[PDB]
Amino acid sequence: ATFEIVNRCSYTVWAAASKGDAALDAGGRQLNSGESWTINVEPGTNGGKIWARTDCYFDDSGSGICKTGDCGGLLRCKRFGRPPTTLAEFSLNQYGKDYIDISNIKGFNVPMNFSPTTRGCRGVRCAADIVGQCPAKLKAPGGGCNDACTVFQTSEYCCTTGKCGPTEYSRFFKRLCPDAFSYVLDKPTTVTCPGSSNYRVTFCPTA
Repeated sequence: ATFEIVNRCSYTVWAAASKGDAALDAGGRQLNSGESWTINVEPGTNGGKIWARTDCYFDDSGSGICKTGDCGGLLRCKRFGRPPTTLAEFSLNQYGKDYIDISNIKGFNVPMNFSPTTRGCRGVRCAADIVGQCPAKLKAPGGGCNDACTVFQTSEYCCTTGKCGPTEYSRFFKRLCPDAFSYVLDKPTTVTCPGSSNYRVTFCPTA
């Protein structure tokens, strides 16, 4: 499966691709406005995540800081980015099928469009201006909009035992972005796609 990552945002983003334990292809690249970054994700990839890191600085070695989505300080990510981050989550080749979705479970930082380039399935979009309408407590001082579990650390927001339900802060992400996951046990908006499909992740699709 080939993923094309496009930065349509006016500002520079540092795209990142990782499955938590290892990197996906390069695992991270600076994306100027309008730049497209093509990566090859190995088939059978389970639980891969693509997100955008904003306001990043890096030395020649590749170690630096990001205001949102920093993955241990490295340009090329080996683990998942730190909240808040809009997440494009995909599981490839799962019994002859592919599974994609966009998640606000870890907050929000950049509007995202996750669409398949090949025929078969529909794409997901979370392009609502969540940061502007972000509630006061969920506001991350370094940009973006945090989730509830990151801010408050309670069994209800975090769904530790998988018995939680919707809250104030989950319904906020749900009302702005209906097509994305607001919390762990949210009704699945995951789109099923033909196996071995190709995708495109776009930051700021509407603008």
